[PDB]
Amino acid sequence: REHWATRLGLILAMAGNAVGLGNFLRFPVQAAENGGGAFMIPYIIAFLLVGIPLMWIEWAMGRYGGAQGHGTTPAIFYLLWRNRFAKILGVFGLWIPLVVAIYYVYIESWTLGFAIKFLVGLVPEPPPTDPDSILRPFKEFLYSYIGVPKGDEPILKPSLFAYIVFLITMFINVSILIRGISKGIERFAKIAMPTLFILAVFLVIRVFLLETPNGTAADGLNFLWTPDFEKLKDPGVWIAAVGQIFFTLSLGFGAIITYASYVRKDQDIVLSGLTAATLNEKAEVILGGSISIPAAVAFFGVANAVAIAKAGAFNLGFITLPAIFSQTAGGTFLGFLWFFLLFFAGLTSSIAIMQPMIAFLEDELKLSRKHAVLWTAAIVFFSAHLVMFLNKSLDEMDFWAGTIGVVFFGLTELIIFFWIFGADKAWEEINRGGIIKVPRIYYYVMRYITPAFLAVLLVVWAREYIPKIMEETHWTVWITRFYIIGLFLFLTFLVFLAERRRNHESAGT
Ligand SMILES: CN[C@H]1CC[C@@H](c2ccc(Cl)c(Cl)c2)c2ccccc21
Ligand SMILES: CC(C)C[C@H](N)C(=O)O
Ligand code: NA
Ligand code: NA
Repeated sequence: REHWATRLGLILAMAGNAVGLGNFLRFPVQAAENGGGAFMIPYIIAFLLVGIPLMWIEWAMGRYGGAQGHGTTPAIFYLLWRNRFAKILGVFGLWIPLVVAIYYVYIESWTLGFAIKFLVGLVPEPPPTDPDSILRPFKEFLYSYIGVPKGDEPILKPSLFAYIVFLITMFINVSILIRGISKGIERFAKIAMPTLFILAVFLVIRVFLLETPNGTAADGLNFLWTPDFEKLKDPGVWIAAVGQIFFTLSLGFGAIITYASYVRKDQDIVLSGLTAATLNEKAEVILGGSISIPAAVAFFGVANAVAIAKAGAFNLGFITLPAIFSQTAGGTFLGFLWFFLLFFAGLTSSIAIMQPMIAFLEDELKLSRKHAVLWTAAIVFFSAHLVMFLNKSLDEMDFWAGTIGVVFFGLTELIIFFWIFGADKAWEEINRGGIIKVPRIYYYVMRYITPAFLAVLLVVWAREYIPKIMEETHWTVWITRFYIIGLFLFLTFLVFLAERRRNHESAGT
């Protein structure tokens, strides 16, 4: 089996798994939509009660599986629980990251396309005061790039440049993945993560220097870091906070598991898992939190920045921020640095959610790395045409896989590992080879608090929030549902073929 070459390489690869578009795009919107500082209390609590324990659990499951030559959940769930239903539940650890990759790589491709155009100065020119007259050219720039519907039909028409850039983006992901774990993912992480850190710090400093008649960057930080204790009774803020915690730490995606399956049997995962998690949070709350929100608040004020965040998932990062930057000397180049930052952040993450499918094909169907990588990319590339051409297909995939899917799968993986496999066996497995030990209290958090926390969340989620969606959406949602259900059945069939290939080999050997 492939293994991580160095300790630092492992940490940076895992940090690259976690530190992505979620830190710089998702977090600021989620925080601003939910009261800034009011979002942060449930966010911190979710990190301590969910983020941390599940990170350790997933590293542990991965290392355990990898020792026996298995990096993905269909096999790993079965090793922990010898039941046919374990294999089927394990399919979600291939389905979730695959579906997520299908739109995530597309969003990542926009950041590359924007980086190129901003570098070359092929950007909108606003008039040389009126906020609408500045923002509109940038809105139109994004809308023409992805091809937002101009009529009634839910049809997207991406520009030719956007389509070619998606192809280049797929190629770049392949070029890293094809070289493998140590010489591909690990080697790239060692270059990408320092670059990402430096670019982000530079942007934080530049943003901190922003002052207008409407406010300062400090007003943005005060908005994000001032608690509101009245919002603690609102379940929506809690649901948002936990959803971000899962997304940002790559939990419930089978991705941490697969990466950890290349950690050697003896090698620590307690300190390594905690460091990767802590590096992500710093990149999220300190770096991601200090760019978009403070800049928007400085130029528009709090109320207008909140409205901007509520307008959509991509307004703040793809429209508002570059528009703000264009009002400063060298602002176009600053836009480039922002989008290059986003691209490297996305790239280190997208390779992480393509690796589970790669590992499955290698581990279970015995494909070569080359064939496993090329077939995974072919599936992601083909499937992304749905996200590229059908309006709100991205939304539907992100709802089922990237939102509901991960929380369900987090609860599922915990029950299988910490309840069925055995709490004391799981606790032993986590701590084995640890440089530091997991604090004793976390045994009771993992066994009782975390599963109860997630179960209550999922019940309130399903009853008081999601029936409003399943009924009040456009009929075209069924196209995406139909296709991603098909992918699940496709992956179930491959799991079937893998266990039949095992029987043929077990009969021969
Ligand atoms: C629950 N889904 C929401 C919030 C997350 C948000 C989202 C999802 C994935 C990513 Cl990568 C980002 Cl940056 C942001 C989004 C995007 C488009 C449509 C809907 C949504
Ligand atoms: C799907 C995951 C790889 C996402 C990543 N953790 C991010 O924050 O962008
Ligand atoms: Na990343
Ligand atoms: Na993240």
